Amino acid sequence: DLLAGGKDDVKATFGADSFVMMCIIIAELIVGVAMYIRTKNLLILLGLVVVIVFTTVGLTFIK
Amino acid sequence: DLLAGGKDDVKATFGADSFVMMCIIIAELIVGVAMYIRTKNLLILLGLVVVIVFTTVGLTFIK
Amino acid sequence: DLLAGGKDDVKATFGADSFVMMCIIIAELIVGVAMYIRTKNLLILLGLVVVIVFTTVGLTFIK
Amino acid sequence: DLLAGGKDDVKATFGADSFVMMCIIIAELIVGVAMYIRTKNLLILLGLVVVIVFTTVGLTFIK
Amino acid sequence: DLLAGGKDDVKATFGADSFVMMCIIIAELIVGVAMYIRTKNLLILLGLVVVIVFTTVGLTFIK
Amino acid sequence: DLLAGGKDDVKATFGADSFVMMCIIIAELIVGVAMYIRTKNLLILLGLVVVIVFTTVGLTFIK
Amino acid sequence: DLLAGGKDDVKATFGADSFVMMCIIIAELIVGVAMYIRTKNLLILLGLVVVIVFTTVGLTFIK
Amino acid sequence: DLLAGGKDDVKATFGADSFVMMCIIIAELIVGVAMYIRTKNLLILLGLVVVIVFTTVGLTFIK
Amino acid sequence: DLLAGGKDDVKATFGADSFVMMCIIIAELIVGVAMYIRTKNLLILLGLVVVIVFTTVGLTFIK
Amino acid sequence: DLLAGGKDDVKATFGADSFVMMCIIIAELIVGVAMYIRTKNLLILLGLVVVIVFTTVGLTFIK
Amino acid sequence: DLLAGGKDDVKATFGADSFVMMCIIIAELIVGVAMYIRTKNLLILLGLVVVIVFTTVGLTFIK
Amino acid sequence: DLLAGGKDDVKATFGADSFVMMCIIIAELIVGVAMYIRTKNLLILLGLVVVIVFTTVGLTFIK
Amino acid sequence: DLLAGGKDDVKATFGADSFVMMCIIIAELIVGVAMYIRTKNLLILLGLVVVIVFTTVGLTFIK
Amino acid sequence: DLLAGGKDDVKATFGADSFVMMCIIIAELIVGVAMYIRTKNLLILLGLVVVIVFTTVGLTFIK
Amino acid sequence: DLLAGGKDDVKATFGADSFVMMCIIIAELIVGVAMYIRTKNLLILLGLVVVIVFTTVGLTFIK
Amino acid sequence: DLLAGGKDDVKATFGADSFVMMCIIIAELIVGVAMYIRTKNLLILLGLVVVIVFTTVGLTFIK
Amino acid sequence: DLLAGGKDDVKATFGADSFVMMCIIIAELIVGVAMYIRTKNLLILLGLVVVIVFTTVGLTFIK
Amino acid sequence: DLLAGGKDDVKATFGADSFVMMCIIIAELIVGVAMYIRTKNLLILLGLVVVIVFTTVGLTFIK
Amino acid sequence: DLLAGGKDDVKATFGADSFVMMCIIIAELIVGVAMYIRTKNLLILLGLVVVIVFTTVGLTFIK
Ligand SMILES: CCCCCCCCCCCCCCCC(=O)OC[C@H](COP(=O)(O)OC[C@@H](O)CO)OC(=O)CCCCCCCCCCCCCCC
Ligand SMILES: CCCCCCCCCCCCCCCC(=O)OC[C@H](COP(=O)(O)OC[C@@H](O)CO)OC(=O)CCCCCCCCCCCCCCC
Ligand SMILES: CCCCCCCCCCCCCCCC(=O)OC[C@H](COP(=O)(O)OC[C@@H](O)CO)OC(=O)CCCCCCCCCCCCCCC
Ligand SMILES: CCCCCCCCCCCCCCCC(=O)OC[C@H](COP(=O)(O)OC[C@@H](O)CO)OC(=O)CCCCCCCCCCCCCCC
Ligand SMILES: CCCCCCCCCCCCCCCC(=O)OC[C@H](COP(=O)(O)OC[C@@H](O)CO)OC(=O)CCCCCCCCCCCCCCC
Ligand SMILES: CCCCCCCCCCCCCCCC(=O)OC[C@H](COP(=O)(O)OC[C@@H](O)CO)OC(=O)CCCCCCCCCCCCCCC
Ligand SMILES: CCCCCCCCCCCCCCCC(=O)OC[C@H](COP(=O)(O)OC[C@@H](O)CO)OC(=O)CCCCCCCCCCCCCCC
Ligand SMILES: CCCCCCCCCCCCCCCC(=O)OC[C@H](COP(=O)(O)OC[C@@H](O)CO)OC(=O)CCCCCCCCCCCCCCC
Ligand SMILES: CCCCCCCCCCCCCCCC(=O)OC[C@H](COP(=O)(O)OC[C@@H](O)CO)OC(=O)CCCCCCCCCCCCCCC
Ligand SMILES: CCCCCCCCCCCCCCCC(=O)OC[C@H](COP(=O)(O)OC[C@@H](O)CO)OC(=O)CCCCCCCCCCCCCCC
Ligand SMILES: CCCCCCCCCCCCCCCC(=O)OC[C@H](COP(=O)(O)OC[C@@H](O)CO)OC(=O)CCCCCCCCCCCCCCC
Ligand SMILES: CCCCCCCCCCCCCCCC(=O)OC[C@H](COP(=O)(O)OC[C@@H](O)CO)OC(=O)CCCCCCCCCCCCCCC
Ligand SMILES: CCCCCCCCCCCCCCCC(=O)OC[C@H](COP(=O)(O)OC[C@@H](O)CO)OC(=O)CCCCCCCCCCCCCCC
Repeated sequence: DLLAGGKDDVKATFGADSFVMMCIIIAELIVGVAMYIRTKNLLILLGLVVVIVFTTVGLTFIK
Repeated sequence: DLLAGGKDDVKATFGADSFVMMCIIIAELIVGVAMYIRTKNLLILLGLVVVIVFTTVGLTFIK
Repeated sequence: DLLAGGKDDVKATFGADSFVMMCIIIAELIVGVAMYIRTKNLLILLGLVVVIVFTTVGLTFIK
Repeated sequence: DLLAGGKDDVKATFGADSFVMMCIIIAELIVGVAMYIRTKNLLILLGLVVVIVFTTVGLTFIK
Repeated sequence: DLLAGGKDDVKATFGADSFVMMCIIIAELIVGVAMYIRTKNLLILLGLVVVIVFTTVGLTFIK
Repeated sequence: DLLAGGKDDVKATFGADSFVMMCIIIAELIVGVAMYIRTKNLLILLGLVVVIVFTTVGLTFIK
Repeated sequence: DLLAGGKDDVKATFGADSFVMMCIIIAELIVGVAMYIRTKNLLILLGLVVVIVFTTVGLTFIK
Repeated sequence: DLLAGGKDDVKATFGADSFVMMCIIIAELIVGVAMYIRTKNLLILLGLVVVIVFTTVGLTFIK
Repeated sequence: DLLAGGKDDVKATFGADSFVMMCIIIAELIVGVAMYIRTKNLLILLGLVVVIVFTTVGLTFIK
Repeated sequence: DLLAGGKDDVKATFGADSFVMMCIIIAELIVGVAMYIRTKNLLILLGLVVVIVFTTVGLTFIK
Repeated sequence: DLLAGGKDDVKATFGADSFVMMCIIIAELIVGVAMYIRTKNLLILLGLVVVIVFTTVGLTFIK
Repeated sequence: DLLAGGKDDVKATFGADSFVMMCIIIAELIVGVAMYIRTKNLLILLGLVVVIVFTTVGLTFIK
Repeated sequence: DLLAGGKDDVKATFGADSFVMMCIIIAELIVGVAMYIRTKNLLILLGLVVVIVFTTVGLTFIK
Repeated sequence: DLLAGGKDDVKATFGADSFVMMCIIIAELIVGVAMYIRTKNLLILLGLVVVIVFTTVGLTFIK
Repeated sequence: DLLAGGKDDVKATFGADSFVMMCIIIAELIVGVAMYIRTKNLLILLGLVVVIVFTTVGLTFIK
Repeated sequence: DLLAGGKDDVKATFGADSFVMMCIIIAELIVGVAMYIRTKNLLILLGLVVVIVFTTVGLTFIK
Repeated sequence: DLLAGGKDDVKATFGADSFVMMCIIIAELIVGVAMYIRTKNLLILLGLVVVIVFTTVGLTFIK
Repeated sequence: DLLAGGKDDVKATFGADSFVMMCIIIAELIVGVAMYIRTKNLLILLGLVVVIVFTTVGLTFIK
Repeated sequence: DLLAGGKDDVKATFGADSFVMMCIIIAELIVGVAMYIRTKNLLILLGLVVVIVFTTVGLTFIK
């Protein structure tokens, strides 16, 4: 059988609605605008979108 | 014959559905996004994929 | 003649299908991914392959 | 003349095919992989080769 | 039967609400900010989170 | 029951209004401006903000 | 209660009218003109303004 | 004579049709397209060709 | 006269057609392609050639 | 006069054509290529040359 | 007068052309190359020179 | 009651105006300039300030 | 009272007109020009000025 | 009084007419022309002038 | 007095008629024509003149 | 007199017609063409000429 | 008077025409060309000149 | 009065013109050039000058 | 009263002008230069100064 195996709730800690998933997404926003202002090209504002989908489709592979 | 040879269930502890295999994959996600935001190039988001397959095809060599 | 010479089954303990050969290979996997995530270069995932062959071709020299 | 001089079979005990020569070579393998995993440089896997030849060409000097 | 087996209250000493669990968590905070200021990268502020969960899910394995 | 468990006032020593919390925040200011002047990019002045919130929301997890 | 808690006058040492706040502002001026002369663009002369306000509104968060 | 000399099948492990020769060629493809898209010049798509021939004419020097 | 002087066959172990000379050349190939893909400049593929000649003209100095 | 003075043949043991002079030169070759592959700069392949001359002109000072 | 005073030939035993002066110089050579190969910096090959002169100018102080 | 308790004048020996407090502050100056010249960054000249205040506010906790 | 307290003349040794204060200032000059020539930017020639004032206003805090 | 205080002639060693002041000025000339030829802009030939005055007005602060 | 002060002949080595002053002037000629041919504007041929006078009037400041 | 002084033939090893002088010149050729092709400017093909003369006029200073 | 004072001929060993002064100058040549080829800038070929004069004017200070 | 007080000639042994003062200065030269060649920056050749003056002005403090 | 109390002249033996105070200061010089040459940083040459003052101000506390 499995040991240490536990709980999982660790998943709920890092999961969909979380504190860490909430700060990791807000940093993408705030330094996304930063690296935009210093440059002014737009692929970087789109760089926020790839974090939205990545975390979303990423978290479903945890199970 | 073999000694110490045991159980194996140690395999079930580190195996496919596990606690340690669940945290080792979630760290790839969370520091994958990190090293992405500080840079914004995409091979690193793909760095999560190589952990998916590596652990998958790796665990089958244990036997 | 030989003394102490025994059994060998000690070979079966450390041999091909074993408990110690099973844990020594699983550590290569789990710290292989570790040193990968902290860096993200791939020669290290290949570092698992050299343990596969080394133990394999190594054990045949015991005899 | 010689005294205590004996048998030799002591040579057969520590000689080519032996129990002690079998364990002294298997330790080189198992701690060779160890010090490899903790580091990942390859001269150490080659450290097994120098034990192969050393014991081989060493035992022939006993006579 | 068991000897020395006691009390446990030792568990209550090192357990959830404790003095030692209170200082071991506050050191993570104060040297977390330290190693942040000297560097200014953020995975380290997240290093406090992994101590929160580790002690939490760790203490439940004592029993 | 608990032992060593004490006082807490240790919390009041490292808590919200404190001497150590007062110096750890003032160092962020003074080396924040330093690493700004030597570079002149602004995410670093914002590096003071993340220490404000981190200590604030951090101290509430002590209990 | 609080320990070590002291004096504060440490605040008066690093505070509004101070020696260190006087040198940290004068360095912004002298290397501000430097990086201006070697380049001749003006956002950098404005880089002195952001140090004026930052220290000003920063020091009020110490309390 | 030769010692340790073995098998070779190690050659078959890293040889023409292999697992490692299969992944080392597929990485050239996937990061070849990457460094192409970020730039859009074509010598890099040709960079896949030089890996085809190099491994091919390289493996024949092993013997 | 000479002592310990032996055999040589140690030379045949590390000599022209060998196991160790076979692996030391195959590593040049596999990490040669690696450091090529991560960069894509060609002097490194030529780095395999200098190992071919070096071992070749090197082994003849052993005698 | 001299005592213990002997033979010399010890010189023939460590001298020009020897077993130890044969292994000490072959290690320079095999770890020379090693530290080359991990780096790929060439002063190290030249590091074999300085062992050739050093042992050569060194042994003549023994007398 | 002097007693025990002897012979000297002890000087001839440890003197210029000797057995012990011959082995003490040959060890400098063989472990000089050793500590060179493991490192590859050259002050150590020069470490043989300082033994040449030291023994030479040292032995003349015996009288 | 207290024993050994003494005098204090030991405090006057290590106190505000002292010989040891005079040398411990002058070393900060002289190796402060040293580590500055070898580098030329200025947080280190400020390293003298933190010794001024530390000893000052430190000595008042002795009582 | 104070012990060990002495003389001070140690102050006169490291003080304003001294031998050590004379060499510590002359090194700033000679390696100031060095790091200038290898680069040719001028903030470094100004690096001599900050040593002039630092030692000057530093020595007055000794008392 | 002062100790170690000496001579000064150290000043005459590094002073106006000296050997080190003669080589430190001649290097400015020879690498001044170098960095000129590789570029061909003239502020760098003027870089020799700032070494003339700097050493001149610098040496007078030694006293 | 002065130490290390020597000879000067170092001046004669880098002086008016020298080997290094002869090569530093000939490089100005040969890369002067180069950067001319690739462009064909004439201020660059005049760039040789400024090296003639600079070294000439430069060398007289050595004394 | 001189010690260790030897032979010279070390000079003949690194001298005019040599193995090392033959490889050090051939590397200039092969990486000279390399850095030419990746760029296509010609001062670099001339970079081979400066190695011809440098080794030539350099070797004559050995004596 | 002086003791140990000897001979000097140690000076003749390391002096003007010597074996060690002959190898220390030839290394400057061979790694001078090396660091030139890998870069192709010329101040480094001039790096041989500063070893010529340094040893020359250095050896005269031994007396 | 004084005992053991002797001679001094020990001073003449380690003094100005000596054997040990002659070797301690020649090592500065030979490893000065070494650490120069491996790097090629010049403050290190100047490192010989600071040994000249240090021993000179140092020996005068012995009395 | 006092016994054993003597002479003092023991003070004159270890005092200001002495044999032991003369050798203890000369060792600081000779191993000061040693640890300098092996490193080449200058706080260590200053390590001689702290022995000058320490013995000086130390000896006055004997009385
Ligand atoms: C788990 C699945 C992982 C799959 C990840 C796929 C990555 C493959 C890389 C493709 C080529 C790399 C292009 C380099 C990047 C490149 O050349 O552009 C560079 C661009 C940012 O520009 P830079 O500031 O780096 O400056 C470079 C510019 O000069 C070039 O325009 O990258 C971005 O961050 C913009 C993103 C927009 C592009 C959106 C693409 C769609 C992405 C979707 C994948 C979502 C992941 C979900 C997974 C959970
Ligand atoms: C057990 C089997 C082990 C086989 C492992 C194969 C490794 C061979 C190495 C090939 C060349 C190395 C390239 C260096 C890496 C390199 O140059 O890219 C660098 C890139 C990350 O970029 P960095 O942040 O390091 O910055 C470098 C950039 O400037 C270059 O674009 O590496 C990644 O992590 C991205 C991965 C995408 C590439 C996917 C390749 C497909 C992999 C599949 C293997 C799965 C393993 C399964 C095993 C269980
Ligand atoms: C019993 C037989 C023993 C033979 C062992 C052969 C070892 C000879 C060493 C060759 C050169 C050393 C290279 C240094 C290593 C080096 O430079 O790369 C370094 C690399 C890991 O990279 P690091 O994290 O150390 O960082 C260094 C990087 O910056 C360099 O890319 O080493 C690995 O672990 C990757 C392995 C892939 C390479 C595969 C080679 C094929 C191996 C096959 C041998 C199997 C053994 C079977 C025996 C049972
Ligand atoms: C009891 C269960 C134990 C399971 C523990 C799982 C550990 C497996 C290791 C995975 C890969 C290692 C990554 C190296 C670390 C690495 O590469 O990053 C390095 C990073 C800190 O950065 P450094 O200052 O070390 O500098 C390195 C940087 O340059 C790299 O960005 O590590 C941290 O402390 C940040 C943590 C954020 C990452 C969060 C991951 C989620 C963790 C959850 C596990 C909670 C434990 C609960 C147990 C009670
Ligand atoms: C405590 C509160 C902290 C809040 C800090 C806010 C920072 C958020 C960053 C915004 C975008 C980053 C822009 C990058 C910077 C950027 O792209 O410009 C770059 C510019 C200097 O130019 P560089 O020499 O770096 O060269 C880049 C140029 O090519 C671009 O023009 O930055 C400056 O130092 C000029 C400052 C003028 C801009 C004034 C903005 C107003 C600031 C007010 C905040 C005062 C702080 C008070 C706190 C006490
Ligand atoms: C074992 C045999 C080894 C021989 C290897 C030969 C290498 C000699 C180097 C020649 C000059 C170097 C050019 C620098 C490279 C250079 O300047 O181009 C640069 C180019 C990639 O461009 P980058 O992204 O580096 O950007 C630079 C650009 O601005 C220049 O266009 O290199 C490539 O990867 C493209 C390859 C196409 C060129 C194909 C050539 C044919 C190759 C055939 C050899 C096959 C090897 C088989 C061996 C098994
Ligand atoms: C036993 C005999 C030993 C002789 C060895 C000779 C070494 C002398 C060094 C010459 C200058 C050093 C150049 C630095 C290297 C340098 O600057 O290039 C650097 C280059 C690799 O480039 P990296 O990745 O290091 O990046 C640097 C690049 O930006 C420069 O293009 O080195 C290589 O591995 C390519 C090799 C092609 C060059 C082939 C030369 C011919 C070699 C033949 C010798 C065979 C040895 C046989 C002995 C058994
Ligand atoms: C018995 C006589 C002893 C004389 C020995 C002479 C040693 C004097 C040291 C000179 C300067 C030291 C240079 C540091 C070394 C240095 O800076 O290079 C470093 C280089 C290896 O590079 P590393 O891997 O250490 O990395 C450093 C690199 O970044 C620098 O390129 O050293 C080598 O092993 C290459 C050897 C080629 C150089 C050949 C020189 C000719 C030698 C001939 C002497 C033969 C001895 C015969 C005696 C029997
Ligand atoms: C002890 C007193 C110290 C006072 C030092 C004063 C330094 C203050 C810095 C002012 C602005 C910095 C300009 C950056 C430098 C800059 O932007 O120019 C850059 C220029 C060299 O050009 P680069 O090769 O660095 O390339 C940058 C170019 O693209 C810009 O044209 O600097 C020089 O070396 C030329 C010097 C001519 C300028 C002469 C100025 C007068 C100097 C007089 C001071 C004598 C010192 C005597 C003290 C003993
Ligand atoms: C020791 C005394 C040092 C004094 C040095 C004086 C430098 C002051 C700089 C003046 C303005 C800079 C002009 C930038 C340069 C500039 O704008 O022109 C640029 C020009 C070369 O053109 P480029 O290839 O750089 O392309 C830029 C073109 O598009 C502009 O036409 O510079 C040259 O090398 C030509 C020199 C002819 C000009 C001769 C002037 C007379 C010089 C005499 C000084 C002799 C020194 C003797 C000292 C020993
Ligand atoms: C032992 C004697 C040592 C004397 C060495 C003399 C070096 C003095 C440096 C002069 C100015 C430096 C120019 C920087 C170099 C520079 O600006 O050009 C750069 C050029 C190569 O161009 P890069 O690829 O570095 O790119 C820079 C380009 O954009 C500039 O065109 O250098 C070369 O390798 C070409 C060599 C042709 C020039 C030939 C000159 C004649 C040389 C003769 C000396 C022979 C030595 C014999 C000694 C044994
Ligand atoms: C015993 C007397 C000691 C006096 C030594 C004098 C050293 C003073 C340092 C001056 C400024 C330092 C410059 C840094 C060096 C620097 O910035 O250039 C760097 C240059 C080599 O370039 P790197 O490869 O380090 O790369 C840096 C480049 O990007 C800069 O061009 O240094 C050299 O080895 C070239 C030497 C030519 C320069 C010749 C100068 C004349 C020297 C004469 C002294 C002979 C000594 C005889 C004593 C026996
Ligand atoms: C008895 C009197 C003792 C007084 C000693 C004075 C020491 C005070 C230290 C000043 C600042 C330390 C600088 C660190 C050193 C530093 O930052 O430079 C580092 C430099 C060598 O460079 P490294 O190889 O250590 O690499 C570091 C480099 O990256 C920095 O350029 O040190 C040297 O050996 C060069 C010496 C030239 C400088 C000459 C200064 C004048 C000295 C005169 C004193 C003579 C002593 C006579 C006494 C008998």
